[PDB]
Amino acid sequence: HSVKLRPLEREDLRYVHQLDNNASVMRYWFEEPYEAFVELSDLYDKHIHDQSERRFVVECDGEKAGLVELVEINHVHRRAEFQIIISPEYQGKGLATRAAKLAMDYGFTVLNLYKLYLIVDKENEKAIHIYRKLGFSVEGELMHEFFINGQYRNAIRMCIFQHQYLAEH
Amino acid sequence: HSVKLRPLEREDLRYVHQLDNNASVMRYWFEEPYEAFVELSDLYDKHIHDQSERRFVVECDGEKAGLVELVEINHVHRRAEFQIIISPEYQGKGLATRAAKLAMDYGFTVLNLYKLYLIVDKENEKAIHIYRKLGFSVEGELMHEFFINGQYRNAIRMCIFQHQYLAEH
Amino acid sequence: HSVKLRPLEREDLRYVHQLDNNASVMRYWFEEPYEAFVELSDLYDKHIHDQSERRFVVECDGEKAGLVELVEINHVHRRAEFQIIISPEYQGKGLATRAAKLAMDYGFTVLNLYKLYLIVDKENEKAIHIYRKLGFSVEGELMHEFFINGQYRNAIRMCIFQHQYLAEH
Amino acid sequence: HSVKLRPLEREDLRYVHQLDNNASVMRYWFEEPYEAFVELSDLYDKHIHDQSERRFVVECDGEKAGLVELVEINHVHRRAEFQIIISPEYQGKGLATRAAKLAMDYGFTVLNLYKLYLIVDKENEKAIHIYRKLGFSVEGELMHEFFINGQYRNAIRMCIFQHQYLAEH
Amino acid sequence: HSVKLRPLEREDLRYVHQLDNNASVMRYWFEEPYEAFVELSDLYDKHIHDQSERRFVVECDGEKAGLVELVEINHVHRRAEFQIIISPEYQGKGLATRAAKLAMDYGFTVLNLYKLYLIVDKENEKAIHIYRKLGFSVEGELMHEFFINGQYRNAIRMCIFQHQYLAEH
Amino acid sequence: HSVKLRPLEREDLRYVHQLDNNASVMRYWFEEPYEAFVELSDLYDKHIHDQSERRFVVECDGEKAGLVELVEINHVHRRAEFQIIISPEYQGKGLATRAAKLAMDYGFTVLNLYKLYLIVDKENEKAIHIYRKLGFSVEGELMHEFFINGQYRNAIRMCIFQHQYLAEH
Amino acid sequence: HSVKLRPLEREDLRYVHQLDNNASVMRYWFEEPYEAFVELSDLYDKHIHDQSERRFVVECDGEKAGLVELVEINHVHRRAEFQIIISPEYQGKGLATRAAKLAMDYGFTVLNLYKLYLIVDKENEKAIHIYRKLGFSVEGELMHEFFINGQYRNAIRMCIFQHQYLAEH
Amino acid sequence: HSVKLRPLEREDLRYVHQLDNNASVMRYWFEEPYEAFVELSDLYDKHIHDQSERRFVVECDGEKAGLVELVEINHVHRRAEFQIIISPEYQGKGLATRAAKLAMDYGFTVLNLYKLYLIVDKENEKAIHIYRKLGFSVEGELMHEFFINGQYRNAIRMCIFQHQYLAEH
Amino acid sequence: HSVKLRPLEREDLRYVHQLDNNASVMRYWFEEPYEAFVELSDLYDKHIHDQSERRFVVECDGEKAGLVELVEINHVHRRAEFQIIISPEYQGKGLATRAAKLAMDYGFTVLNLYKLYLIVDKENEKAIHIYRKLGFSVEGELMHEFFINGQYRNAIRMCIFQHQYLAEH
Amino acid sequence: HSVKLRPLEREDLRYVHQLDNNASVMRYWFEEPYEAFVELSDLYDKHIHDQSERRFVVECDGEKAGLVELVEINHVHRRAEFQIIISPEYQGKGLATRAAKLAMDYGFTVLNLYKLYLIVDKENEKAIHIYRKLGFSVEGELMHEFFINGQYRNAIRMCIFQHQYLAEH
Amino acid sequence: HSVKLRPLEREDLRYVHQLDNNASVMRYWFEEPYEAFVELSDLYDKHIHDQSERRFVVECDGEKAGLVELVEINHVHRRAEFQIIISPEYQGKGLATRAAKLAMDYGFTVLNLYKLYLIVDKENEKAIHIYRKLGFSVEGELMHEFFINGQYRNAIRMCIFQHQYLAEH
Amino acid sequence: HSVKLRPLEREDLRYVHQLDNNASVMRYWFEEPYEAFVELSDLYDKHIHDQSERRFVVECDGEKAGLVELVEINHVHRRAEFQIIISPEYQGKGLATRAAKLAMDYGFTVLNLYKLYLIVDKENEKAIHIYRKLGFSVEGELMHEFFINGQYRNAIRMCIFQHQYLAEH
Ligand SMILES: [Cl-]
Ligand SMILES: [Cl-]
Ligand SMILES: [Cl-]
Ligand SMILES: [Cl-]
Ligand SMILES: [Cl-]
Ligand SMILES: [Cl-]
Ligand SMILES: [Cl-]
Ligand SMILES: [Cl-]
Ligand SMILES: [Cl-]
Ligand SMILES: [Cl-]
Ligand SMILES: [Cl-]
Ligand SMILES: [Cl-]
Ligand SMILES: [Cl-]
Ligand SMILES: [Cl-]
Ligand SMILES: [Cl-]
Ligand SMILES: [Cl-]
Ligand SMILES: [Cl-]
Ligand SMILES: [Cl-]
Ligand SMILES: [Cl-]
Ligand SMILES: [Cl-]
Repeated sequence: HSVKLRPLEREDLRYVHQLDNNASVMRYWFEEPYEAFVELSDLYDKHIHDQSERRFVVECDGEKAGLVELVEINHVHRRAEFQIIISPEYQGKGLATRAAKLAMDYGFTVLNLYKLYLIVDKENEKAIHIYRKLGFSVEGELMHEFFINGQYRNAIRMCIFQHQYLAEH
Repeated sequence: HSVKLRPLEREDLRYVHQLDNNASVMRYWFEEPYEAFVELSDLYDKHIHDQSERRFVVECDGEKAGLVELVEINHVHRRAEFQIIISPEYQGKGLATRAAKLAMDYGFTVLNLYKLYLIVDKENEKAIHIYRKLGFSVEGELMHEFFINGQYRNAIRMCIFQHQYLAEH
Repeated sequence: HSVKLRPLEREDLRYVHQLDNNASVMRYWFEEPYEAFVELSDLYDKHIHDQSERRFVVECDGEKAGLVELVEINHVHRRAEFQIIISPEYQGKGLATRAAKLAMDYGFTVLNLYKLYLIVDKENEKAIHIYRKLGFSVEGELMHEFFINGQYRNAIRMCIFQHQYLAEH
Repeated sequence: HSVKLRPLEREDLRYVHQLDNNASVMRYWFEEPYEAFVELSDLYDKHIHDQSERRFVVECDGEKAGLVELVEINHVHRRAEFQIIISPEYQGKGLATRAAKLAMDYGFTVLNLYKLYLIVDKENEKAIHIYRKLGFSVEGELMHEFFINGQYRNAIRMCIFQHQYLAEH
Repeated sequence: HSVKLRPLEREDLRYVHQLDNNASVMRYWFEEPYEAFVELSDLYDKHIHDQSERRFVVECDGEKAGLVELVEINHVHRRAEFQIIISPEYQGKGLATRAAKLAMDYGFTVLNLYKLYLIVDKENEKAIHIYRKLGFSVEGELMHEFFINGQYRNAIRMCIFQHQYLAEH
Repeated sequence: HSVKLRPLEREDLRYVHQLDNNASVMRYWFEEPYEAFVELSDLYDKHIHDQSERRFVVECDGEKAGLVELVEINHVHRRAEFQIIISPEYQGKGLATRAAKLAMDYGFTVLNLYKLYLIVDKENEKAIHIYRKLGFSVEGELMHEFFINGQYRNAIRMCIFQHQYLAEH
Repeated sequence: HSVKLRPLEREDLRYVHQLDNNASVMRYWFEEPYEAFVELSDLYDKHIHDQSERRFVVECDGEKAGLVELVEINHVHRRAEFQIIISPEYQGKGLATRAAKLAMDYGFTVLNLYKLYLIVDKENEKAIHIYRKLGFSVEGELMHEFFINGQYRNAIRMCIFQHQYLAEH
Repeated sequence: HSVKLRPLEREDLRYVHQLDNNASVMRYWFEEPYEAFVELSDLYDKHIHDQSERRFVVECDGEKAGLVELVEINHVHRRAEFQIIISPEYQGKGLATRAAKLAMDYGFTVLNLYKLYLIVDKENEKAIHIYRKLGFSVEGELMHEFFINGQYRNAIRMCIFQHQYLAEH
Repeated sequence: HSVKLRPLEREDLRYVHQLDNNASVMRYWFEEPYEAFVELSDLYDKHIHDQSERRFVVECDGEKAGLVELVEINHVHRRAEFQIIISPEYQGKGLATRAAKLAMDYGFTVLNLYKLYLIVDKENEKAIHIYRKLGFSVEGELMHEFFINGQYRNAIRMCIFQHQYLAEH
Repeated sequence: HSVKLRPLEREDLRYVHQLDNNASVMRYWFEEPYEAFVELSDLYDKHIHDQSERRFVVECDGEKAGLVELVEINHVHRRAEFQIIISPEYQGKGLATRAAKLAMDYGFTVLNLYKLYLIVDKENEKAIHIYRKLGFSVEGELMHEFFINGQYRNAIRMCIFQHQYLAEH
Repeated sequence: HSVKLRPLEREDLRYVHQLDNNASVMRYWFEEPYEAFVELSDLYDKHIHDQSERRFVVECDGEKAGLVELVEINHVHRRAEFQIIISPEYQGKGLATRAAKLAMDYGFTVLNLYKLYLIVDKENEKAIHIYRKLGFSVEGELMHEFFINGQYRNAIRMCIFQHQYLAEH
Repeated sequence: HSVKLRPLEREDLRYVHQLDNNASVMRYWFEEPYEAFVELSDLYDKHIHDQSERRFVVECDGEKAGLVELVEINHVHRRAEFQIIISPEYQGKGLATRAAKLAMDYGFTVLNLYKLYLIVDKENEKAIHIYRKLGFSVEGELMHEFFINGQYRNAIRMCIFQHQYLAEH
């Protein structure tokens, strides 16, 4: 089974729009979930050539299976935020791990970043396990940082550095 | 039977345009009923990214059945106006109740609002009954607030708070 | 047989363009008759959202049969000019009366106007009869107000008030 | 004492803005009285090259004393509406008569119009007297055509033709 | 002592910007108080020719003393929201009453509205007294409708109709 | 056999472009013959709403057969220039006479012009005969006014007045 | 005494605007006399780089004394219309003759035109005398071609050719 | 001694531009320090009406003394980032504490936020002391999050909630 | 066999783009050969209405066979540069001579030019022979005026005047 | 087997987008690899008419096989950077040599450049061999000039002059 | 006495506009002499960044004394047209020679051109003498190439090459 | 004596424009030296927010003394080109060394670059000495890379890395 990344194209936006939790990976584009398709396409258009982001479609055996991205890319501090979403049926099969490692390879071996970081719900044990196996380490807790489904939730920030990634491939 | 909300898309505007009493839920867009289709589409375009509104199509067993929305969203005072219209054939079957509860869940569990309010004709006993069962309470009367079919009519304002909604699910 | 009004849509402009005396009901848009189709469509586009006018297609048994409109809508003085044109084959069958009554109902019961007025050729006995049966009363004569087919012609202004219309339904 | 007309210039708009009843002669520009200065200047800008209007400042012994204008100029029917406003202190001294005759001379001897018409309050005996001495004849009554200071008022339409004006100088 | 209204001009915006509680009368323009001067001027520019609002400066003995306005003007339902702010030093001297009566006279005798309404804090006994003496009647309570200085507050809606105003001058 | 005029539509420009001597009737649009199709369409677009011209297609038994037009329409002096071109195969059959009379009827009975004039080559005896039978009279000679096919040519101006046309139908 | 031409500059438009009969030499710019200053400046701006016209100020002993121009410049037919206006006080002193000869020299020796023509009132004997002395010959009469001060007037067209001008200097 | 906040005005940008460490509080506007004045003014212009930020000048005895702001305002999660910079001479005198408390009061009592957070260098003991006295608590460490003066530095995130702030005034 | 010219249309640009030596006749549009199709179409669009050029397709028995044009048209000096390119298969058959004579006829009999000139490689004996038979005479040599295929080349300028062309047909 | 160059057309961008190492030859357009298709098309559009670049598709037996280009074209110093990419399957067959020689011929025999230069990885022995056989000579080493696949790499600059190329064909 | 060149600045255009024969050195900008100042400034603005021209003011002892320029700069063929105009009072004193040598030095030593050429009237013996002393050689005669002051005139083209200029300094 | 850098402001462009060899440090903006002031200001405007460049004025004892800059900033490869120009009178006094060290400190300690490089004429021994004392090492020779004052010249590329700079301060 093959897994590859490709750039998120304007023609892929219907796919993105139909993903269940797509707002969670476009938090810096919009705050109100359930945006219209033309709202999403207009934001995409507004961000062409934006050096602070690179977004990718994850392909598995040639089918769209999710999205991975590096956002908030800061060239002075040489860091970015990593985010991923995988279609539910492709979950639990090792795809998130393989897609995440491709995006890490892009950030550290192609873009030459020093630090990658991510935010995950503190109760998402499965996700935290996957990120730890990839070399991410818990950095801190953001207390009541998100209001989700009627209550404030705690998030964990995790990070990894280029020297660690390169030393372990 | 399934009921779900989805964002009001630009391609759904022919549906909206053919609904009988569509002007009643677009009172802040236009005042003269019987707007043209291109008038409606131009207003939609002008309101992309407007943080004061979120409008949804109500789907029932995968067919368009009405519209529900939160308008006049005020982030400081944490409130919004709820409005709904259901195609006549889908009336009396419990759809308005189910659609309204989804929109309430969006306002209180997703957008984190404190207060939702609505306006209803004082003579619409069926509507008032449905809103009371959902937890709305009568707030006040707006006397001769609308000129409808040749005479001034009285409206009632109804409201519900987040603490009540969350305490009762 | 059904008669209904619907908004004049941009896609209805070919119909309007082919009506024989269409210039007579678009006197405030253009003065030189025999405008091109793109001249008419550009004017329509320029008047989207114009609160001074509402134009409708008249449908009879689901076929386009004419146009009725309220123009020069003045919100302070609460008045408008009524104008109608019916395709020739639909004339003499009671359609103008039924379409006019729908437009009157729109002006007085929906838009809340105080006064509707119209202008008619003094020699158009058939039209004057129809307007009088609808409750319009002769207001005055405009002497040599139009140059039509080679000679100046006299017009009559007719009017009706909301109180009269509402008192007689 | 000299009386002359000159074109209404953009630099004369502060004068126009401070005239007490300026809205009454700009009824086709705006309906809500008490427009802002930049509202008035933007409308002026929007009407440069508008062939339907010509507006003039009335000068008396070289001082701005009022406004006279020909609006709703229709080239097919060869007619226009005459309107005048004179600063209160310049009233009762024969200025309105002299300014009106200059504007009539412009309409009939320069623009080659066939008919000039005006609207006056039915209770304004002084104005009606002045217009009759200039050759205007009462054409008809517009019943409850204006809401002014809390009640509907009746207006009279008056008219004069080119042949009469030219035959009497 | 004279009191008069005049239109709010673009050159009056520095005055408006320095008024302490100016956000309370521009709630439909912006939500975050402490807007910049160029934010306020850009909003003013965007609302030139907006038929839904008329804003005035209140002058007392020829000095700027506050603002009064009619907003949310709805021509179909013939209603508007009245709002006023008076500079603190001009308070308690009868200016608010005199300015309010001028704005009421504008709404009912000039714009021909049917209903004027306002919102006032339930604890503002002085304001409620002034509005009652002008003929406003309490319409209803809006419960926890505003978050002000750290707590939700209750507001009262008050209204008056044209027939009452005209019958009492 | 029927002959009618209709407005020159944007979709008729391929027809106009393929007419042999089309430049001769568009002398005020362009001087260099053999303009490109997009040059012609751009000029058409630039002249929408131009009150100085009205151009028509001549139809004969429902087929495009030529062009007739009134250009340089001057509303003060109440005059226009008449120009016609007929496809060669439709020449000599009375079509030019019938089309010209329709355009004359438009200028004198619809637009209310006082004077129509035209320019014709002095050697075009056939054309001059047709214009004289329609009531045009020779006005003057324009000496060496056009350079055509390698030599200067003389033109004749011809004119007719509204009183003559109306007196003879 | 010196006489020279210079280009009509944007800063000379106040001068042009105050000339009594300036509309007579700007007939192809506007038809309604008494245009506003900003109407005139906007037309000037719209005609920058227009190859069909060249307009000049006439200077006499270094003071602005009138305007001379070549309009309707046609490069194919190598002709233009000459027009002149001289401030009244500079009339009768030989200035028109000297200014006209400079403009003729520009048309025939600089622009390389073949023919210059002008239009003059048939009753303007003084003007016709001046043009004949410059070599212009009467070409024809335009009957009732202008409506001026209440009656139709006859104009004469006059012309001169390059060969004549060059042969006589 | 008085301390007050006022909105950051476009005319205050020269002041902002000359502050030594101004880039540290405009990290979301630009990354390369030492931006030009017109770069800063263009960014300000681009952010008028941006609901995600409110920036203020700190005044002390009527003189500009620093900047305080709330950025990254998220209305769903009801949080913002607090940032402050004080001119060096105004440091150590209690101004930062007083200015910070005004900005906290704006965020919690005016904007109705739930959470405020800030980032501070881990070695800035003076700053951390001031924030702790205001009620901020250390939330977590961001490891090597900034490259400053040639080496990576560690930052601390600190936070406070509305309930705590309101309970302690 | 027929040969005719027609205007170069926007829809003919694919043909122009595929001609081998098309850059040689568009030297004033671009200098770097091998322009893209959209580069060529954008230049065409930029030159609509350019009075300095007229470009034609050469048709032979109704098939596109080359291009002929008059560029650098100067109306004062009454001259233009002639350029031609013929598809290779249509070479040696007399087409260039026939196409050139049509373009000469356009320049001298239609546009009324005084002088036509062209530039040809000094070593192109076949071309020089064709131009001499058409009446062109060698005017001068431009030494090392073009760098073509790795070396500087000499060009000859050739010219013909209108009097010669007209005297010989 | 034929090899030819043709201009890179807008319709060839899907081909360019799917080439594996396309970023390496568009380094002056964008830095972040994996640009979207609309990012690439927008950059292409922005560079139409850019005299600093000429890009070509390499065709082999009529199929797209790679890209060759001259970028950073400096007309004063008469130099450009040469870059090539060949689809992997077309590698090792002599295509790069043949395509490179066509591009060299374009730079030296068509554009008249003095110097061509290129950059190649120091470890790419195959490429360096091909460039040396074409006449390129090593100019210098750029130490750690590119970060590629996780480590800094050394590049070699190579150059050739027009005199050498022309002397050897 | 010093002579220097400096770039022609937008603020130098009043100087250029008042030079007697300025049109002769701006022949590719406009054809009709006596352009207005705003015509000249608009053309200047349109040519900012135009790589085909470089225009300079000639300074003598710090005073503007003329203009020198290189136009029609062709980077492929490495040539340009040299043109100069010197204020009349600065003529005959060696300034043209010194200014021309500076412009030659710019073309050959700075821009790296291969060939400079100029056009001069055949009867201007003084100019031809100056150009020959600078190394220009007569290239050819352009017969009746300019119409100047009423007759066609002959021009001479002169040229010089970089190798000659560099070999003689 | 103080030396400091500050951003190059739009108001500093007159200074830049008058520096003798300013083109040498703006080689990527324009190629033809002697650009006009408005050419330079337009380029500055076009590059606001350009992340590839940072340009500074060098101040010495509070007076403008030169320019230093980092251009071609590449965030992936973490490199930039350093360029400096010092007013001639400030040369030989140690200013270039002090200004260069400030710019190096900006590139390595603020922007976090890995490599800085520069180009210098091979014959500029003074410059090479200064750069070597700052830690730059010769990287390679660019042979005949610039045409300066009539001959091709050789340049040297020099470079320094962040680790070296940080290890030596
Ligand atoms: Cl961990
Ligand atoms: Cl919670
Ligand atoms: Cl209740
Ligand atoms: Cl009622
Ligand atoms: Cl009646
Ligand atoms: Cl009549
Ligand atoms: Cl009467
Ligand atoms: Cl009450
Ligand atoms: Cl006759
Ligand atoms: Cl002839
Ligand atoms: Cl005569
Ligand atoms: Cl008459
Ligand atoms: Cl703590
Ligand atoms: Cl020969
Ligand atoms: Cl050679
Ligand atoms: Cl080598
Ligand atoms: Cl490495
Ligand atoms: Cl010689
Ligand atoms: Cl070294
Ligand atoms: Cl050399």
